[PDB]
Amino acid sequence: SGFRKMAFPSGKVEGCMVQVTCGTTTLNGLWLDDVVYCPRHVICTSMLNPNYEDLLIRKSNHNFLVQAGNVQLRVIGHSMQNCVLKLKVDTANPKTPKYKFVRIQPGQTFSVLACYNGSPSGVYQCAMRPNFTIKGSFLNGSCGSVGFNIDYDCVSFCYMHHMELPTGVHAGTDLEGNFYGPFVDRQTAQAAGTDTTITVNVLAWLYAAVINGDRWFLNRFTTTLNDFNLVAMKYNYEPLTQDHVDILGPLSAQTGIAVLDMCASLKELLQNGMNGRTILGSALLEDEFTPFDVVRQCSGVTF
Amino acid sequence: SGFRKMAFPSGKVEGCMVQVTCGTTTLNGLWLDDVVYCPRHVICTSMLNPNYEDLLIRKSNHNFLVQAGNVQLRVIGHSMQNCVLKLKVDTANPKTPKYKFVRIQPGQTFSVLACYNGSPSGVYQCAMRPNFTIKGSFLNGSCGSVGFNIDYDCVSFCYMHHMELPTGVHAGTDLEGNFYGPFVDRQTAQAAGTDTTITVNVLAWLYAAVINGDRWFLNRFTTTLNDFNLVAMKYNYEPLTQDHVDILGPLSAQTGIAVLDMCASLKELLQNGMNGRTILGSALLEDEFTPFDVVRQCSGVTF
Ligand SMILES: *[C@](O)(C(=O)NCc1ccccc1)[C@H](C[C@@H]1CCNC1=O)NC(=O)[C@H](CC1CC1)n1cccc(NC(=O)OC(C)(C)C)c1=O
Ligand SMILES: *[C@](O)(C(=O)NCc1ccccc1)[C@H](C[C@@H]1CCNC1=O)NC(=O)[C@H](CC1CC1)n1cccc(NC(=O)OC(C)(C)C)c1=O
Repeated sequence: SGFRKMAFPSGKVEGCMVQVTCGTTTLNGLWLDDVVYCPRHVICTSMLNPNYEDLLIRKSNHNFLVQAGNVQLRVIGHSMQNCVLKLKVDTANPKTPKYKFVRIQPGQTFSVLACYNGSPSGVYQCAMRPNFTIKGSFLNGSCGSVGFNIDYDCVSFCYMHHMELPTGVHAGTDLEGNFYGPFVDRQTAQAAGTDTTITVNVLAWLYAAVINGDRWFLNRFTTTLNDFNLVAMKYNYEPLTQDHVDILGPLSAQTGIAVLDMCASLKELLQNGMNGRTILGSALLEDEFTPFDVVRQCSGVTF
Repeated sequence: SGFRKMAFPSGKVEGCMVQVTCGTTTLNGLWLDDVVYCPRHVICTSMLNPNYEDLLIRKSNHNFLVQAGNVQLRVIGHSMQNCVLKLKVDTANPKTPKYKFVRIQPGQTFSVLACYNGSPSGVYQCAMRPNFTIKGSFLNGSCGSVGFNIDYDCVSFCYMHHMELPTGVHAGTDLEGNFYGPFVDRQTAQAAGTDTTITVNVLAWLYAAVINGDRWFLNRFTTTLNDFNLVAMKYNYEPLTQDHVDILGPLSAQTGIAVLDMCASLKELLQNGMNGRTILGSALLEDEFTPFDVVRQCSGVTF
């Protein structure tokens, strides 16, 4: 038993991490087969309004210093993939895992391997927020650090780090170089929109608390999907859908507590607070665990 | 910027993890050079009051099934090291990192690589509590999962998992097989003692909040080490020492806030609560970040 914010084991990703330098700019790259992926802004030098097309036409293969430990990698081709650069190199990464590029949805979680100069510093879990930001831990040099999920032996890469927004939250792309959210890889006035609480996740985490013997917030009441959503909206909670109710099925079954019964507990925590009590060691309602995360950790699925 | 519960990259440990079976009992082992370490209780079968000396005398090398992926490992020697078993095997782990066995102190943090059947499931950070338990996430089969720190390229192994106590907290040994706390690898009446809050860690985390621009709890007041400890004791907080004050030095310098000034903020949070506000996204005072953890993550030290 017990319930922790758990990241995927990072080894498979650590073996893909390289350093990419243009001029005085160093950041991280991801080396899979004979390609290195990094943020295209590695090629910026002065950048309120740069033209990346121009900047990339003016680069040559030999301008890109790529380092895998010591072993320098020779770049033999380059191309822009939206906001990512694909650096074709002369050698296929022998440590390349089974992998795929997947875009995630707001509410889904992934592990981040925070890297500096191609070197892994640490691993943590976060969620894609409803406003397409992530609440990460990123300093100067973390650009190109990636977010990922693991299923069996297969790494699903879902995020590459690009920037910090004024509120201290983070924005990036999928590995096809397409931004999550209305953000651009330029210095502009851009700010995170208003964020909401991921309702289905809070419900998953209340199920986790029950599976772990934290039961104090449970009540005999049930509510309707509509009367619940009436209260949720009031507190800046995402609407809950029949699809969400269906996804919470396995946890409903494991605990024998109907989803709409748990929604009655959530409505009451939203109206009355926790009255100086905690749930799974937290004094606030946690929303960065998906239904899958709770099943994975309360069942002991390995990779 | 940002501040997250960050684990060490786990790759170096993932390559050491093996499966160990005696009879119907399977758990995890740690394979370094030509030795596999696991909990000695792998040899129990019926165990209110077993004699392990007897149990081990009656085992043979061929009774121990050791599996590194598929590749079965041939056991050519065995011996008991306190509550750990050392299984001498015919082949040195080619993935053996630079490593050492270090015992940690209550208040210190480490990463856990939770494993099932020799396979890594996930990685999270926790602290050795003042009562020598850890608040982990462990199910049937997690025994032999290890706790570790990384410095440069060197893995300091500090914990091996053995059991869950009645309150849903976890107990284990160092890698020399010596228990943390007054616990034994038998079924008995044993329970965690009363736990305390790790004061020096709460202060480190308030420094982290300041470095991240969370400043609302700061005040113009200072307090004495003695008048602080008078309030702390009242709230089940560990006493703070001049050594603790000296360890918080670098964070004092970085923020220009004297330790005893921060203690005035902590005294006020203890007497008045947070008044429905949060610090680094928490509604309670966090005590599982060491001064080192805050410097490591607010400076971007890699491994
Ligand atoms: C990324 O470029 C990076 O890590 N680059 C390598 C590097 C940078 C600086 C010094 C040495 C090496 C960073 C990652 C950032 C740094 C701070 N935290 C992060 O997550 N990304 C940027 O600096 C990013 C590049 C833009 C997308 C093309 N960028 C540029 C300019 C401004 C900001 N942010 C900003 O102004 O935020 C506030 C909070 C307002 C200070 C930015 O992220
Ligand atoms: C460990 O032995 C293990 O993982 N063994 C392999 C295995 C066990 C069961 C089924 C298949 C394979 C476990 C780890 C435990 C399991 C649950 N959470 C954990 O952290 N350790 C034990 O089971 C431990 C062995 C004792 C030290 C020699 N043990 C034995 C008996 C009782 C308990 N705990 C217990 O009763 O806790 C409560 C909360 C009271 C149920 C125990 O941990």
